[PDB]
Amino acid sequence: PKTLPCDVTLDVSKNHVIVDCTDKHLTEIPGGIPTNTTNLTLTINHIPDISPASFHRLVHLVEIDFRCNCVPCPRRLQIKPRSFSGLTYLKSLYLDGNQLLEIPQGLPPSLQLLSLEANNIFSIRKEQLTELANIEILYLGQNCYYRNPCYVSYSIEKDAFLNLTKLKVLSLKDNNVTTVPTVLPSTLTELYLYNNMIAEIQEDDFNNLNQLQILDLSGNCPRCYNAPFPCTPCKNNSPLQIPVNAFDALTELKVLRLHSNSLQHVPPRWFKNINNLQELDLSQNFLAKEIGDAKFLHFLPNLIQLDLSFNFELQVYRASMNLSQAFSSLKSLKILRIRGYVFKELKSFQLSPLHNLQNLEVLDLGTNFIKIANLSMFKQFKRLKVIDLSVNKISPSGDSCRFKNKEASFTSVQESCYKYGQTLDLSKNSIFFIKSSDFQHLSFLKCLNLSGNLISQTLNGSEFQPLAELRYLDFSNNRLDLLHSTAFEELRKLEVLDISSNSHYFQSEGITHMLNFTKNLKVLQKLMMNDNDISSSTSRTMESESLRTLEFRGNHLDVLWRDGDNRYLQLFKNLLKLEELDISKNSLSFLPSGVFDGMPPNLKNLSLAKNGLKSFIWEKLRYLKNLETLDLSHNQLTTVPERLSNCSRSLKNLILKNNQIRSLTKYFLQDAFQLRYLDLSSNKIQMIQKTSFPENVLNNLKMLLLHHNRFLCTCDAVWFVWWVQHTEVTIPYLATDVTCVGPGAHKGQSVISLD
Amino acid sequence: PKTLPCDVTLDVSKNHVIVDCTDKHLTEIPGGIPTNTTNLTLTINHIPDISPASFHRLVHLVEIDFRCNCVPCPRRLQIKPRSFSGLTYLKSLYLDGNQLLEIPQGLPPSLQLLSLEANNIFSIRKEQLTELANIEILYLGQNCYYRNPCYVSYSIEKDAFLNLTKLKVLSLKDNNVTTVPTVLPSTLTELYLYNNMIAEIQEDDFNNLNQLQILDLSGNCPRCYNAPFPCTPCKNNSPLQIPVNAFDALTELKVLRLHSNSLQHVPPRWFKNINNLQELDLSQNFLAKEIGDAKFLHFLPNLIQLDLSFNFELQVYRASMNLSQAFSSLKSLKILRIRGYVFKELKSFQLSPLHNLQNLEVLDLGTNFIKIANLSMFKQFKRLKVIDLSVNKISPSGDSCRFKNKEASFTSVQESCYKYGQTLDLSKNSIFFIKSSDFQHLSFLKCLNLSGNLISQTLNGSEFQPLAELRYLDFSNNRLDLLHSTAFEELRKLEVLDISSNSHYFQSEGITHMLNFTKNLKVLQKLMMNDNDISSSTSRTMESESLRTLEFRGNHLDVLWRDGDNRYLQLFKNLLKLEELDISKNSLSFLPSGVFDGMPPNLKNLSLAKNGLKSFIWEKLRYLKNLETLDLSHNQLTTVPERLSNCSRSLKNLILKNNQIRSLTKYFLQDAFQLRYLDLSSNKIQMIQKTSFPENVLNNLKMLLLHHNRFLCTCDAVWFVWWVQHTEVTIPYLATDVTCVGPGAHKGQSVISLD
Ligand SMILES: *[C@@H]1O[C@H](CO)[C@@H](O[C@@H]2O[C@H](CO)[C@@H](O[C@@H]3O[C@H](CO)[C@@H](O)[C@H](O)[C@@H]3O)[C@H](O)[C@H]2NC(C)=O)[C@H](O)[C@H]1NC(C)=O
Ligand SMILES: *[C@@H]1O[C@H](CO)[C@@H](O[C@@H]2O[C@H](CO)[C@@H](O[C@@H]3O[C@H](CO)[C@@H](O)[C@H](O)[C@@H]3O)[C@H](O)[C@H]2NC(C)=O)[C@H](O)[C@H]1NC(C)=O
Ligand SMILES: *[C@@H]1O[C@H](CO)[C@@H](O[C@@H]2O[C@H](CO)[C@@H](O)[C@H](O)[C@H]2NC(C)=O)[C@H](O)[C@H]1NC(C)=O
Ligand SMILES: *[C@@H]1O[C@H](CO)[C@@H](O[C@@H]2O[C@H](CO)[C@@H](O)[C@H](O)[C@H]2NC(C)=O)[C@H](O)[C@H]1NC(C)=O
Ligand SMILES: *[C@@H]1O[C@H](CO)[C@@H](O[C@@H]2O[C@H](CO)[C@@H](O)[C@H](O)[C@H]2NC(C)=O)[C@H](O)[C@H]1NC(C)=O
Ligand SMILES: *[C@@H]1O[C@H](CO)[C@@H](O[C@@H]2O[C@H](CO)[C@@H](O)[C@H](O)[C@H]2NC(C)=O)[C@H](O)[C@H]1NC(C)=O
Ligand SMILES: *[C@@H]1O[C@H](CO)[C@@H](O[C@@H]2O[C@H](CO)[C@@H](O)[C@H](O)[C@H]2NC(C)=O)[C@H](O)[C@H]1NC(C)=O
Ligand SMILES: *[C@@H]1O[C@H](CO)[C@@H](O[C@@H]2O[C@H](CO)[C@@H](O)[C@H](O)[C@H]2NC(C)=O)[C@H](O)[C@H]1NC(C)=O
Ligand SMILES: *[C@@H]1O[C@H](CO)[C@@H](O[C@@H]2O[C@H](CO)[C@@H](O)[C@H](O)[C@H]2NC(C)=O)[C@H](O)[C@H]1NC(C)=O
Ligand SMILES: *[C@@H]1O[C@H](CO)[C@@H](O[C@@H]2O[C@H](CO)[C@@H](O)[C@H](O)[C@H]2NC(C)=O)[C@H](O)[C@H]1NC(C)=O
Ligand SMILES: *[C@@H]1O[C@H](CO)[C@@H](O)[C@H](O)[C@H]1NC(C)=O
Ligand SMILES: *[C@@H]1O[C@H](CO)[C@@H](O)[C@H](O)[C@H]1NC(C)=O
Ligand SMILES: *[C@@H]1O[C@H](CO)[C@@H](O)[C@H](O)[C@H]1NC(C)=O
Ligand SMILES: *[C@@H]1O[C@H](CO)[C@@H](O)[C@H](O)[C@H]1NC(C)=O
Ligand SMILES: *[C@@H]1O[C@H](CO)[C@@H](O)[C@H](O)[C@H]1NC(C)=O
Ligand SMILES: *[C@@H]1O[C@H](CO)[C@@H](O)[C@H](O)[C@H]1NC(C)=O
Repeated sequence: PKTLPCDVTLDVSKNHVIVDCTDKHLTEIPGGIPTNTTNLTLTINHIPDISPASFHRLVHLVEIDFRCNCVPCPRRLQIKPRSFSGLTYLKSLYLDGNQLLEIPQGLPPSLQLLSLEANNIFSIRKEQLTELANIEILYLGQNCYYRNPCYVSYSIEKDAFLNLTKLKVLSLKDNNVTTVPTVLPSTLTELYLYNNMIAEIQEDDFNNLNQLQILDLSGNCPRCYNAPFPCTPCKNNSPLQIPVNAFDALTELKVLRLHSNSLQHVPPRWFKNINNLQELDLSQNFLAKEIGDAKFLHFLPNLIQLDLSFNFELQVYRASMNLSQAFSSLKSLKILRIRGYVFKELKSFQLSPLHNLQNLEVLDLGTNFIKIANLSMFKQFKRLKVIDLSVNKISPSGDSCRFKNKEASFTSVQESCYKYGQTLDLSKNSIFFIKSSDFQHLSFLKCLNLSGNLISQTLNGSEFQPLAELRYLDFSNNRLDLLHSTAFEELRKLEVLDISSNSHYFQSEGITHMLNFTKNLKVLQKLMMNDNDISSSTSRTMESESLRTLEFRGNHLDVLWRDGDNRYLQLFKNLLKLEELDISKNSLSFLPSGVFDGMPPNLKNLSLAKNGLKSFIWEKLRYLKNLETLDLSHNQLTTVPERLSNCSRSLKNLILKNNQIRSLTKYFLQDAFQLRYLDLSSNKIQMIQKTSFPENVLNNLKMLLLHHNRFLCTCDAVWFVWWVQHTEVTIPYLATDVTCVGPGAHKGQSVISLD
Repeated sequence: PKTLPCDVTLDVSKNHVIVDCTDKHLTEIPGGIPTNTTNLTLTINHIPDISPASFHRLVHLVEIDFRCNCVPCPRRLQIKPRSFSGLTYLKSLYLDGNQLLEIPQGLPPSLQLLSLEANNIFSIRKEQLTELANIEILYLGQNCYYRNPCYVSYSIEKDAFLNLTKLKVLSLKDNNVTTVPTVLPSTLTELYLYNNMIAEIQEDDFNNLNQLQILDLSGNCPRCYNAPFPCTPCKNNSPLQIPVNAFDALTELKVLRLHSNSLQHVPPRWFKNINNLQELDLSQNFLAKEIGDAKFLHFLPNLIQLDLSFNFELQVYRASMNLSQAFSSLKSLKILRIRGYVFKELKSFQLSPLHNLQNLEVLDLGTNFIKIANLSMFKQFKRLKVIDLSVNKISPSGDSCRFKNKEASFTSVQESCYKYGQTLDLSKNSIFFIKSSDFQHLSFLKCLNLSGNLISQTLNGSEFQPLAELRYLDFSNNRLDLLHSTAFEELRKLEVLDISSNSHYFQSEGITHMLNFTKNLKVLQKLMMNDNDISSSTSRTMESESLRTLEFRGNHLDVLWRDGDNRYLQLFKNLLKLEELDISKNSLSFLPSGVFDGMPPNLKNLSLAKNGLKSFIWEKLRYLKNLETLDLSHNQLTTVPERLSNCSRSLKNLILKNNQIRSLTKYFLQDAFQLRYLDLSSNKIQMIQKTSFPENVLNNLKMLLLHHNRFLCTCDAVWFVWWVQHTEVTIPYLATDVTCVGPGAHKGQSVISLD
């Protein structure tokens, strides 16, 4: 490229060239676009319209994106006739967020994907779809709904999609559709008619559909109780009328969604023919009485995922969960969700149908306000991977502008504690104190989350006695009193400990704070105690023979390292195996001398972000012989080191983002062959001399940032002007963020576009 | 006064003159102090020492305050000999926070009160107390404790206080006292030995005390479990050893405090002789098993207040509250607190001993984590005034620098809902939905608090059916969906409604927001719906024939009153009886024309604080014929009205605090005889002309503020300089906050001290 402000990606193996112009505020398409490009990104900008001459010389383009070019902004985008006939190699085209009134014409016959979401097209005719006979995926959803109203019901002519023999995916979500557009082509695989106003389903609606795999019917007669979004309930709260002989022709169906349908009964005739169903969704319905029967579960032997979340009755508080005995027929069931089934007490015998599920891995029972729940009843679920004990009140026992995948399945929140094995997420529960008898018969638990429980306890090394094999423990948003150094001593196999958000007891001054409790932890690897506001510590030093990562952000290290107080200088000296430090946001105005001498010898990741370092010394960096990722972002530094080579011999990831540096030394990067990453963006730098930025050092630099700063473009930086437009150093936002302060008419000028 | 920077209060009936110099940063005592003053305030300042010449000419002084003159600051205050012998009329003297090492000598014999708190006096001798033979109240507490350590145990010589026949009140709190200073004088009435290190009590400790009324013994062997403050538990967790024949000589005792004593048993012999006890404190103890017996309650027939808060056992979760049958003997009991008695289920039969308490008014049961509690069991407690249903997890049924009083009793939080009658404070409970059957047999409830319950419900006028006589309802920190206008229709006798902190449902756009639900409320008086962030409303106008006070702060009124949208202009027009408006913090950049025309005709209290009004019109104020308390504080106004008389004919409390006004009009206060209150502090005003501030209008002004601004003291304001030092207008901080910007050496000069 010559002056292209967009990133260019080259794939020789795939023979694809990617140009990304996302968030560039380009009024018009820039010139000099290579003809060998394949994917073109033309997202949110100030483009007035589309001209045929825009792609006149581009014949190898295979993907054009026009997502959200005008979010309801000037008038709607107008497309000239024959503006796409010259792209014979076009295969995919996106036109979302263009406020189009009708489907554009003149599309090439080689097109396979077409997106028209967030538009004003409420009429479908076969004349406009005749040219799309070779299309495969069609996206016409979000055309008329609460966010983008049109006051016109969706109208589709008869057999509009019948001629589309190559159609495979069709989406009509949030389009105010009342009647299914019969007749859909027999080659359809995925159907997305959810979030519509369909009230009845005909027996011949899916008569010719035999290769369908995904069917969505959400939003039809939805449950509007406690709905945070606008919705229109059906008359008399009638459920979605679906005939018994509806899913008869479907044989390859795998995913069926019926979320938010206000269903009351599920006849077994629906699943008589679909014997290959994998994922079934029935959330936000009135199937509370159907769960007690669950007669339809006998016809789903290959079901993988079953969803029955939020099926609670109005003004009804069940005494206990009513699980039908038919749940044992789900041999292949893996993930089960019974959320929103609010009940008082959970007993062991209520989970008997799930005892024989060998393939069951995840059992979701959160948001149920369970009061009494014996934790010893989970000893039979050793094969279970994730057990949900969420925000419910279980107490201890007494005495679309972005994205490109469009229609995609929901991705479960992959917590960091799931990869360690069995997980008992007891977060945000009503537990206020921990007993060893409560966690009995739970030696197989490899994870335990207790965030938000607000437990006020002074552990001395006996609470988690049965948790012999526990490796990950979370105690965030609690009140832990570190009055004894024997805490977590019985956790012999513990690896990661989280005691963050425990500022309540740590804010008080004068009480004992045993910070050397990590000595007993022989195999501890990571310790997260950030956001604790620790201001005092009884223990002089912290000892750990295996700790590698330590987080100490959002604390008070200024009082610990106050002038004249050298007691806590070598706080991290005994951490021989420590490699990563995260001491940030500690309000450290300055670093007293001697802290670097007390730093761990094996330190490799040091961060000091948002610390407000008024003056940071650099000659003391020679003590750290293994520092490689020193971070000083969002700081108040004002002087760069005279020679970085003499300071550190292994630093390669120095970052000074959001700093205030006006000038650099004449030998800042002299003989610094070990540097790999350099960041100086968001600064007040004025100029860079040749003797400070040698070409030999810059040749091996992987990434350098000099954007969003106050660089002046005058005659004294001719060397820099020549270098920025003749080097191979990857400088992001080279022609989008970094501008010229002056002088005069040179305001906002591009450095790479200066001659 | 002439140049005194302290407020002067004159009481002809009491013949007392009060001078208050609190927070003045006076290095030395200012001159010109009148000799007729009686009370002198000399609080936190930069006074180096005390000289005898300070009170040489002052002989009528009866009260001298020296509280916190140096908070541990320069060296400790030194008092010259014979510095107080000249004050023959002195009766009270305070010397707290002076870091004194020994008790000052030379005090006049007429002294009656002496305070020496927050000092370093750890030795008590009769030689220093010989001159204090006529003292009545002595305050020597807080001399050695965790905040002000001294590393020396308190030492008191034998019979040190015996010669103090006139002593009545003695305090030794937080003084590291190990042994009670025997022998205390027989005329002592109040004894404060709490928060000490006393481990044993002798049988002759209170042998000669017969007129004692208040006895405090807290902090002796305290319960250090979950203690947010430093504390030293006794050896082997031994309780405070008190003999059975200890309180034998006490006959006039009325208040006895034993909070935080780790007591296990309460023998009845302690209360055998004290038959006139009124208030008893036993909180933070181990009397959980003693509550089940309560044998000592049979000897307290005149007890008024009983405290047993936070007596829970370690690692013990009781199934139910165990109340002894001896509680019926407390005939005169009025306030009872059983907090910190955590148990699972509360039943009606557990409160049987309290059924016969005719004088019982307040029953405290909060912070108990009660799970099951039938609300219908409170129908027998009709005579009860306040019932506590606090942060516990009750769920719906299923199917010292400041202050001068020193030693004072704890003042209960007088909520605004207590004065309305019976109160059921159900705040921060585990209730998530409201049923009419739950509140059955509760027609006598005149108050109901539900703050923090986080209830997500769409009320339609049938939830609070039994609450026919309810007058005050609180629904703060909840999730109320105003989808119907029939909400709170059944509350015929409701007067005040609080629906604040319900921003969850109000933040969503497109859903119905029926703001006209107040029409059904016939006798509604006050409505608080602030901090709701209301941006849209389905109802065009709000109707209420009896509403007088409305709070609408922390909302989004800019979108409602957006330019070109006149639908919500007359939102408050139908509120005929409305008199107070609190529309503040609404991010209103400007006020569109016509809003004042739609204002209620009977509006009298309009507030627009922290609204950021870029330009506020003044000619539209003629519509409001009853405006009297218009507030524009913390705004961004820049132009004062040309003539306030022509704008409003009844405005008398105009406030423009924290504004940005550089100059005033030449006729700002012309013919404004109706003005009473004017505020222009924290502004950028430069000068005031004579024609803008006539003397006739200023004569009737009750209070005027012109402090903390940028007034310049040059030759162009000679009239203002003459007026400020020759007028009777009450201008607070006239010589403390308002200074002179310049010119040159006139920086920081006092306006009243300029000649
Ligand atoms: C133990 O359970 C708690 C409570 O569920 C987990 O904390 C939650 O973690 C998730 C995932 O990181 C957080 O979601 C994220 O939060 C922020 C915005 O709030 C942002 O990074 C993402 O958009 C995402 O929504 C969630 O906020 C957080 N909840 C709280 C109350 O902090 C915790 O991660 C669990 N611990 C383990 C070890 O699994
Ligand atoms: C219903 O119960 C709730 C919860 O107890 C009451 O709210 C609480 O009201 C008290 C008294 O005004 C607040 O204390 C005050 O708060 C601030 C500092 O937070 C300050 O003004 C004072 O220093 C004092 O501490 C308390 O914060 C507040 N709690 C919450 C969570 O908002 C409410 O007043 C009760 N309603 C009625 C009608 O009685
Ligand atoms: C560039 O566009 C092409 C299509 O023109 C994209 O290729 C598609 O890749 C997805 C997965 O990402 C496949 O499911 C499709 O079948 C592919 N389509 C074709 C026609 O082969 C390609 O991924 C795009 N590249 C980037 C970087 O976005
Ligand atoms: C979905 O289509 C229906 C078709 O009836 C729309 O309902 C009409 O809305 C207009 C505009 O408010 C009214 O004038 C008509 O009276 C309505 N018709 C009926 C039969 O009620 C509805 O508004 C559309 N929804 C959206 C979100 O656009
Ligand atoms: C759990 O649900 C099942 C299924 O609805 C309930 O069984 C029904 O109970 C009702 C009420 O007694 C009877 O009229 C039906 O005949 C029962 N159906 C069957 C198929 O037996 C069952 O009672 C529920 N259990 C609980 C504890 O509520
Ligand atoms: C952590 O450090 C503390 C001191 O900060 C250690 O506590 C000391 O323990 C020794 C040995 O029993 C006693 O003689 C001292 O009196 C203790 N000091 C204090 C201040 O209590 C504690 O043992 C250390 N913990 C570990 C696991 O090494
Ligand atoms: C001024 O000081 C006098 C004492 O010199 C205060 O009078 C005391 O008032 C309290 C109640 O406030 C009584 O309990 C005392 O008995 C009074 N003492 C005497 C000696 O009469 C008076 O209140 C002070 N005035 C102010 C405004 O603080
Ligand atoms: C209260 O007085 C006791 C008297 O023993 C103090 O305890 C001594 O404290 C010093 C200073 O730390 C130690 O050198 C002594 O050894 C302690 N003596 C004993 C017998 O333990 C205690 O510190 C005082 N408390 C306060 C808050 O000042
Ligand atoms: C409530 O407390 C009382 C008083 O402690 C308990 O009565 C005692 O119970 C124990 C245990 O059975 C007996 O050994 C004692 O003899 C009982 N004392 C008396 C005076 O009768 C009572 O059991 C407790 N109630 C509950 C339900 O725990
Ligand atoms: C509050 O105002 C709403 C409209 O904002 C009123 O609802 C209307 O009620 C009438 C009479 O039943 C209906 O014909 C309208 O269709 C309703 N309008 C809407 C938008 O729903 C409501 O009745 C008013 N409430 C009171 C108590 O006066
Ligand atoms: C929980 O179950 C275990 C195992 O059967 C049993 O020993 C224990 O008593 C139960 N706990 C409760 C509170 O019922
Ligand atoms: C830890 O505390 C528990 C509960 O008080 C106690 O039983 C146990 O003996 C303590 N352990 C040690 C080693 O002090
Ligand atoms: C240091 O931390 C950074 C955080 O971005 C990470 O990328 C890098 O790999 C870490 N280095 C080492 C040596 O662990
Ligand atoms: C509460 O008490 C009332 C009055 O005796 C009774 O009718 C009701 O059933 C009780 N509720 C529960 C949940 O036991
Ligand atoms: C209010 O809602 C309740 C609960 O759904 C219902 O029983 C009642 O009929 C409703 N009342 C009115 C007047 O619509
Ligand atoms: C207006 O409100 C203020 C708030 O300080 C109050 O002092 C004043 O009495 C109120 N005026 C009327 C007429 O109610």
